[PDB]
Amino acid sequence: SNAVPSWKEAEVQTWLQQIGFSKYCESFREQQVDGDLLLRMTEEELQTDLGMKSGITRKRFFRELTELKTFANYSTCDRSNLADWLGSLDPRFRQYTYGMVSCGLDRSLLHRVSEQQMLEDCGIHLGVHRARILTAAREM
Amino acid sequence: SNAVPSWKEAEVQTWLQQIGFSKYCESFREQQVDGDLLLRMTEEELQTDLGMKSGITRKRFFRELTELKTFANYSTCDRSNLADWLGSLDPRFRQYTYGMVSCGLDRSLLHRVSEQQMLEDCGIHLGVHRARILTAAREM
Amino acid sequence: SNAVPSWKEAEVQTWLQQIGFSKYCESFREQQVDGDLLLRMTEEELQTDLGMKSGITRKRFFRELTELKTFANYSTCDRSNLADWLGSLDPRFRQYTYGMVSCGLDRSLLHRVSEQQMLEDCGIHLGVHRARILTAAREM
Amino acid sequence: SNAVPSWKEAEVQTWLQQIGFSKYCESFREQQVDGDLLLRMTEEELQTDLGMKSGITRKRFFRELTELKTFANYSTCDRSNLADWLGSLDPRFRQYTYGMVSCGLDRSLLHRVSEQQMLEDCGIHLGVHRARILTAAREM
Amino acid sequence: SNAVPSWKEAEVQTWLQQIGFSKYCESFREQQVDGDLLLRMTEEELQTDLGMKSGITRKRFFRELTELKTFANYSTCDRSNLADWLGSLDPRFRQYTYGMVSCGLDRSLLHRVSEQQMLEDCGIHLGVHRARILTAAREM
Amino acid sequence: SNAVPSWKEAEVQTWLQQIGFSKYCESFREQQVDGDLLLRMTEEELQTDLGMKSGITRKRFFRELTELKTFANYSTCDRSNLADWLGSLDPRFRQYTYGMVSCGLDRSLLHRVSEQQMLEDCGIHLGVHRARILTAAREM
Amino acid sequence: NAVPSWKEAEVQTWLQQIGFSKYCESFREQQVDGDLLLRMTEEELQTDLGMKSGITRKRFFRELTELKTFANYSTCDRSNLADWLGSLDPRFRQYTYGMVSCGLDRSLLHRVSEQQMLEDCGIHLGVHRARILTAAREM
Amino acid sequence: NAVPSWKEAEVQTWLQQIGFSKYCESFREQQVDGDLLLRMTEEELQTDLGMKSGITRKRFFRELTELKTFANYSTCDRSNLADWLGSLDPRFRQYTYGMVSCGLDRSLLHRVSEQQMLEDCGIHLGVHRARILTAAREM
Repeated sequence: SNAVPSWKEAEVQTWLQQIGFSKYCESFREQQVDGDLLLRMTEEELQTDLGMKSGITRKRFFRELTELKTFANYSTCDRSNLADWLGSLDPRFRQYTYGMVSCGLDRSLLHRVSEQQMLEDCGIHLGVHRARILTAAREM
Repeated sequence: SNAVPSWKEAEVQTWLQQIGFSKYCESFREQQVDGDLLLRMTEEELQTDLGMKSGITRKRFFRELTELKTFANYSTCDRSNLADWLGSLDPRFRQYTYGMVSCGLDRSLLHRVSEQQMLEDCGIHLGVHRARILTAAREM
Repeated sequence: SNAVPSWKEAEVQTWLQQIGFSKYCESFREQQVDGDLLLRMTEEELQTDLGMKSGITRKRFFRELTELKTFANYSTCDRSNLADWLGSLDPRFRQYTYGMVSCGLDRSLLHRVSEQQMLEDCGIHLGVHRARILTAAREM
Repeated sequence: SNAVPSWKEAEVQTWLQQIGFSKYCESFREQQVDGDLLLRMTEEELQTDLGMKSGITRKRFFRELTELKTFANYSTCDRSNLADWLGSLDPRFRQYTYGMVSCGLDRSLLHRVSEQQMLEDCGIHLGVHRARILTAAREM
Repeated sequence: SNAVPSWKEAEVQTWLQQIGFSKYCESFREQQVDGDLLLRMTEEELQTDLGMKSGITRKRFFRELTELKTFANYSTCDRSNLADWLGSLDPRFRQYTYGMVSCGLDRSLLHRVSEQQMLEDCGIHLGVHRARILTAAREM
Repeated sequence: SNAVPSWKEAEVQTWLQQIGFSKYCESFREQQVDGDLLLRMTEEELQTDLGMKSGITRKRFFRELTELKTFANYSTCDRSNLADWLGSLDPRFRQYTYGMVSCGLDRSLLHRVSEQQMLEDCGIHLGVHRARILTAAREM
Repeated sequence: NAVPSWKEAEVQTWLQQIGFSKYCESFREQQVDGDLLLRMTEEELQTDLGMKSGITRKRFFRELTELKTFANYSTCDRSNLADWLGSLDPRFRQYTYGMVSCGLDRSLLHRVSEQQMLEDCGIHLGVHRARILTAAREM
Repeated sequence: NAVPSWKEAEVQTWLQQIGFSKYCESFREQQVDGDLLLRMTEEELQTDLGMKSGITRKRFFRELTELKTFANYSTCDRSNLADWLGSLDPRFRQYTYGMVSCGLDRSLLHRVSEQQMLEDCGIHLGVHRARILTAAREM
């Protein structure tokens, strides 16, 4: 299955095993992590609520989570095809699709987005990424 | 029933079971949570006063609470139909109805509201949402 | 009786019973809470000095206290009838009467009050409320 | 006797009995509180040094102390009759007499006093009160 | 004796007895407090090094120390008769003589002294006092 | 093999032995450190997650890691040959290749990079280095 | 009298001459000589030398300030910075070693900022910094 | 004499010649060589080498400043930055390794800011930063 936003708990459990994170399978089930929560996973939630203590292990997790976000199918929630707009700018920018869609952004609104909003609301932590997406949104 | 602002404890208890939160039923009853308190629920009250320690569980709770706020009937307290003004801007903006109505806002007053008031007093935490409501309130 | 500013401990004890807060009768008795102290009640005093640990219980209390402050008779201390001026502007504003009257405000002085003074001295915590009262004070 | 500035420890003990604060008599005795210290009392001293833990009890104490300060005899230390100048402006302003006389203010010097000085040096905590005293002092 | 700057431990021990502070005699003796240290006594030194925990007791101490500083003989260290310059402005300003003389000030230098220097270096904590001394220094 | 970006855990373990850090082999294996994590290693990760407590030992580690980063094989991930651009500017600058490539920079994008981005996102901690790279990017 | 040239023995003798024999061995185990004595900080007294009492520390700096004021700095003050400070005010001579230690001289005085005098030279009294600044600029 | 090229043996010998034999085993267990010795910070001495006393650390940096001042930097300073700093003021030669480590030379000095000398080169004295900056601009 590829529609990560529509994933239930079972689909997340399978993904943890294919990425070598069987250690955290039961934790993700007692917390009832589904696709929506997995795509919005934060550094604090991994450490405190899921028991992922090592910062290096967390960095491995976000490495795999970024890979999943990059090749996910967002058609069921991305009406303006925001994913392929980010992808046409740079392939690694497709990971930010669900973050921008969760706070109600689309192609029509990109020119009104500020860099702080991309940080606080969309979860775009890399400044170089914010700078290129911000600039590309202005030249439309 | 659908008029959440008018909900008594029984309606909150039924709603908690329909969303799979029976585990927290007695906590919501000992605290005597009704519709007004449920609509004004903060993250600290869930953690401290209702025993919902997991931040992931809280995010699931606010996921269900945001959907309830979005499709609730506010006729008994929103006389200026502020809900449909928010809804016509974006369906997900309807959740902020009770927050704005609780601090005495209506359509007549929207153009005089600042973003700090929307953050501190109305509870609109997403910056993109505050910016969009501000712009629409000014075009009148 | 209804003149809360003139209430002694007996009237406060009766009011707690009528709002279902008999559980906190004994606490309000050892602290000797009368009408003046009840009208100037703060959240910190409820938590620390009266033993109201739950923030949800405190929010219910201020819900009832706001109802009492809104429909109280302030004739014994409000010489300029500031209560009905606030009330005619918005029903929710009549609760702030005792706070403004305690620091010596009246209709004659309202136009000289700043928004910070309303927060620090009168206890108007909602920014939208301060903004509306300030504007109305200037239109006279 | 009413000349609080000239009070020794005996007169303070009598006053504590007249306001129902016999519980704190011995604390005021070992700390050797006289009239000068009573008129300059701060909340931190009540809490830490006199053992008055309850914030509600402290608010009751300052209620009695403010009435004592308002109707006190300042003949022995108020050389410019600053008390009757404050009182003629507003009866509630007479409480600030000793705080202003202790740092050497008089009628001659009032126009040179800033609002920051009234807070830090004179102990006028209410902002609305500081603003009214400033305005009246400059219009002389 | 009145020339406090020349006091050794014996004169300080006697002064503590005449003001009713015999309880702290031993502390002042083991710490070897003489006249110079007594005139430069700070609140931190009383609390930490001399065991004066009560803030009310410290306020009583500085009440007596201010009385001693006011009527002291500064002939042995005040070449410009700075004491009588302060005294002619206001009698209680004479207490600040040793503080200003210790940092090398005199009448010749008064006109370039700033309000921060009077606070940090001379120990004039009352703002109203600093404002009048500043004004007098510029009118020379 | 010199292509550190493609290194697996086995290649990292071999490198630790060649630099005399066999003591930390087990830590690097339980944390599953590969080439990508090794090139992005931070001082906080060494101390907290890998047990390298001594700051002097950590400084020795970064000495060896900087040597590895300087002469590494970037053919598998450096599409614009950014390493040889940095190297032609100064040999010590080649260490920053993976940091810039990890956030997707290339020769085409260098002129749009700010000094804050080189610090927060690329990991160029030396200010003199950031200043020289920024200047060279502008002269193109 | 050449405090900058003092070895540990001279510091031990001076501690006895000012009534601080109680702290003699502490200054000995820490190997305090003239250079360290002239650069003594309050944190070093409390933590490393065991002088817990802040009042005792104030007595120490009272005696140390007298020593700094009348010391002979000829062996390290080539521009006679001590007598420049002294002509401005006798008590300003104590700051000589602090200013000489960070490489200052008369040639450099007009280029010194007040923050440099606070952080680097150790002139903590603001009134003193203001007076030295004014005199350094009028040259 | 070439401190940048010193291995652990030379550091152990230097500690003995300065009377710091007490800390020989610490410098050996931490494997301190010439490069680490020249980049020694106060935090590393206190936490990692066990030098608890702040006075002992000040004595150490006193000797380390002597070593840094008279070291031979030919093996890493091709622009002879050491003798440029030294000719400006003898105490400035210690900053050679700190500046050479971040790739600076005479050609680059005029582009260095005062903040860079603090954060990157380790020139903690403000008066020193001000003097080097001014001299670097007159070239």
